Amino acid sequence: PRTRRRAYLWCKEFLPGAWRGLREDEFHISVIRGGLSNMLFQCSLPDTTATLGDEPRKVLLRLYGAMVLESVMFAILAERSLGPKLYGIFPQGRLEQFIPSRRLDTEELSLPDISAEIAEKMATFHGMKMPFNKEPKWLFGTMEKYLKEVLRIKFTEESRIKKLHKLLSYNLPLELENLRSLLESTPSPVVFCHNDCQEGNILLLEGRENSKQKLMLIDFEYSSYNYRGFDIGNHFCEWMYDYSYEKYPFFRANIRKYPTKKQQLHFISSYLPAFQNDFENLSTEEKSIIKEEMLLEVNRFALASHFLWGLWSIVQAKISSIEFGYMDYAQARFDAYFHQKRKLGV
Amino acid sequence: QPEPRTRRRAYLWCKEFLPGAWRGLREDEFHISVIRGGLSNMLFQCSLPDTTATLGDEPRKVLLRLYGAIEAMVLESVMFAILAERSLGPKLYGIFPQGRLEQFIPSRRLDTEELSLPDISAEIAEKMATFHGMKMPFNKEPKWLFGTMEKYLKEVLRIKFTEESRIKKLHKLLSYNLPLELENLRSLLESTPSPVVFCHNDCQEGNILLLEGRQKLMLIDFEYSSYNYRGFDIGNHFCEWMYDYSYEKYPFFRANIRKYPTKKQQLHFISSYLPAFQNDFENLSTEEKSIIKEEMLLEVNRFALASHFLWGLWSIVQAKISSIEFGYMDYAQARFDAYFHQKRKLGV
Ligand SMILES: C[N+](C)(C)CCOP(=O)(O)O
Ligand SMILES: C[N+](C)(C)CCOP(=O)(O)O
Repeated sequence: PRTRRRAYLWCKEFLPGAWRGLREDEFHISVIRGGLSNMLFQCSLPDTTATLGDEPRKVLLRLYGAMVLESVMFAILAERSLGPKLYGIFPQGRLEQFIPSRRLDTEELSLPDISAEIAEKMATFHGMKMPFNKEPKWLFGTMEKYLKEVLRIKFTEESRIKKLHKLLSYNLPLELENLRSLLESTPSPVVFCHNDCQEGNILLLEGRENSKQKLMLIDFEYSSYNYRGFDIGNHFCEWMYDYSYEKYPFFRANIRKYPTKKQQLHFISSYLPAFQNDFENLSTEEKSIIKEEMLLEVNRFALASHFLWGLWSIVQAKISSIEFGYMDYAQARFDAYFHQKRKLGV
Repeated sequence: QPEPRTRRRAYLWCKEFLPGAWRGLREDEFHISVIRGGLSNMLFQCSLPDTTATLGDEPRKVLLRLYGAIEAMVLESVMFAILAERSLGPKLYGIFPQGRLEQFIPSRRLDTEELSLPDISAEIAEKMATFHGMKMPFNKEPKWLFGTMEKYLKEVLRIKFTEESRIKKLHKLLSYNLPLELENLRSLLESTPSPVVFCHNDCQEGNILLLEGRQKLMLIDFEYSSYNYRGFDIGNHFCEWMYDYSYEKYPFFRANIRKYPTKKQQLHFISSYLPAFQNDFENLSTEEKSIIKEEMLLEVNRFALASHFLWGLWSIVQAKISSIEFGYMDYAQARFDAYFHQKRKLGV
């Protein structure tokens, strides 16, 4: 809803039935709040217009923030029934199936059955073969890419000049190399990750609101081959952040909402059997050795989540159209980065 | 056989995208050779050494396809990916901006002469029919045909040649008044009914594999695919009976105008296409089946004119921007020769 009637034309030419030759004035489009990278819109036929065929009365329009890998990835997942159906695809975005559901709330990530299912969902997604680069260059390649931008950017507002200067006073480039030493010496398999498994990217499916099999993972924009440790660590960090806050800065950070060791162990107890066929056949002692090594792994890679999304947020404070306290969020990520580095002593 | 000194790019792509033995392969133990047939893209076969054994799942040989010169880069990739997921094409192993790594399928391309074999011809038709009935996440408006012709023409009227013999050849082609002849062509096709379906757009013998140890065939290379008039896909395929791209001396193609399918052979093709595209078909009355076939005969032979015009222009564009060894200017004259020839046969 912004005088961009490209959404109407996209729907008219890409969708079958009633959508073909649907008059401009009879087109219903509204924004869907939530995402911090991409725009999302609902497109619908008027309730009175109801045609016979396979075609949907309601679709989604997603526009990319600021290419091929996300396109091809969405198609493949659509083809495997692992995501929504794909209706249209263009360089600027896509038209996808609207799925009756809602996004999870932050507080729901901690619920045992939810947590268990996300774990299993993530385990099976990690076991997929994808036509992408198998080298784990995403993690530090991305952080170097943002860091270069961060070190270039300047502001005009005195409040923001001060916020950026505090952030840079951590000597971010050295800090990045300390992280690189820590992480490159932490064993964690490269698997297809995714890199953003957040409440807002997990759908509670209506009807299936009973039984495992309640959820769907969506939004594979940041996906790539990566260290598994990152994918789980990033998820754990997401217990601390709630993006539904209504007032500025449009998020809340709660460090004491990070999962306990017992909560992490319950998650990885569902991850492992689903990721490794012969896990449940190991002895209790060998299982616990694996579990303890994994807790060290993911909590170290958790630091890369703070560092990466902290850097991302600073960059977004320049280039993003979305209203969100990006600077305040970057600082929140780095607060958590140093706090957690402290407790680990590494 | 042996690729150009930058076999190195091929090596680096294989090493990075392919799992198992490929990860630990040295540049000195990398096997690769060029495959010569295509006129858009370049193609290579890459292999592990025979002495090298796999660490399980991974392919021992793959195909590297590199895009040629001629938004559509997205559609091309998504299309290959979707077909691989459906088992309507080779598996996708790697995708990157300049091309892809794909399953090497044990097989060979068809020869020009094989297109007329009744069994080969029937299957091509059944195959094309089932592709035509697919739903794809692309634009459903038939803008491809004339959008593409207006595109190649805009460039054709802009290009200028350094060499003198190719200055004469272009001048001759331009003296047909192509901007005006395109509007002639547009008018004729506008009043020709033809179902909009997902079209392959380049169904030649070189994009059809005869599968080893053999339902004998597989349609491949969906680069030009889009929503388009059904008549063009079939019309284009009929034109392909006349053209042989395996000639080994200049201009590296042979045109035989006498090899266009007869009405008998055209009828045999569409008699296989139809029952595979229309659920009702074989139940229909004899009278009604003839009407549909006879209307289809007119439909496809009018759209065959778009095949000659479209590829004639394409071939001129390729004469300034393509790096493949081919007589692009000679090819363009042959297609426009065939266009007026066909325009006469139709009395249009
Ligand atoms: C929220 N985040 C900073 C972890 C990821 C980017 O936002 P989104 O694209 O997942 O909304
Ligand atoms: C052969 N053609 C001229 C009809 C189309 C372009 O060549 P190719 O891309 O199918 O090899």
